[PDB]
Amino acid sequence: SQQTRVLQEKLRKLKEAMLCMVCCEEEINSTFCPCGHTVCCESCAAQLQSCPVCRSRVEHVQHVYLPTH
Amino acid sequence: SQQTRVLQEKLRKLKEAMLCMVCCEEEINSTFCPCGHTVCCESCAAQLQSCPVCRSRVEHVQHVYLPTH
Ligand SMILES: [Zn+2]
Ligand SMILES: [Zn+2]
Ligand SMILES: [Zn+2]
Ligand SMILES: [Zn+2]
Repeated sequence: SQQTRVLQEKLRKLKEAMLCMVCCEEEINSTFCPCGHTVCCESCAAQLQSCPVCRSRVEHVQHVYLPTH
Repeated sequence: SQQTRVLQEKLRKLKEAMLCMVCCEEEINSTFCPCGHTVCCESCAAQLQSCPVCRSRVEHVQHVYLPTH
């Protein structure tokens, strides 16, 4: 039905929100500290000196274990 | 259709996995450091001395901004 297409789109948008904002290929699993933006996979987070959301300096990267992983 | 029911269930299960493991009511937005388990809302994470998943000592709590929020 049309509701199947609407639900497929909601699922797609939610799955895309879980993907790294830089590479768009791997699941987000890393937090920039101290700002707390959690938007990258470990490989892109290792290569950024500034947060790509707020531009604050990255003092270190915290790995995050989420239940949805 | 039955396909619509299947997609509704996937969406529901994903949204339920995003809720605090202690209160089951608020969105997960906090990480226990250094272990990295990200399973609680701010209020439930604030008083735990040890991680509820792995029993490691909680040195501090890092707030996380998640794009799925
Ligand atoms: Zn990446
Ligand atoms: Zn930031
Ligand atoms: Zn809670
Ligand atoms: Zn832990």
